[PDB]
Amino acid sequence: MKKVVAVVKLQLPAGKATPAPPVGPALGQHGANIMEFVKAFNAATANMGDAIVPVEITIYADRSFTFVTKTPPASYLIRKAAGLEKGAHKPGREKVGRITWEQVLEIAKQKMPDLNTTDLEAAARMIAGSARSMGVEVVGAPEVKDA
Repeated sequence: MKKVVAVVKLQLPAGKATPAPPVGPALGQHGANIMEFVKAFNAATANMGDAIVPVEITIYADRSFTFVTKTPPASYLIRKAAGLEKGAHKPGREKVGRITWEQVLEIAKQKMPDLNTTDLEAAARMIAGSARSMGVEVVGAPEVKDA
């Protein structure tokens, strides 16, 4: 049958896989493999860049289970433009804070995996009002054009 009778919900920081996870004693009754369940996290979550990535190990009826790591927020990429978080290889010399409409697009592009948008400007329209919540000044977005 294999049915999603239930699923585990937990949250942990990237790169913190330990032998004593929050589901350790709650997974031994399924896989019975701790190390084999941790090594799959230290190389999954850690592979991001300082951020929380909660996993949802789906527990089927009594056959097998699933697992997936949720990627970080778009903000993690916004810091690239200005230069707040760890970053390198920039167009400027050595300054951080405030960017242009070119930077926002530099990220929106790769951020078009599921986004139902083809135009970079059509997918950045939302990215321009995102970082604004953190504390950045959007510039380079004049009176757009729509038909």
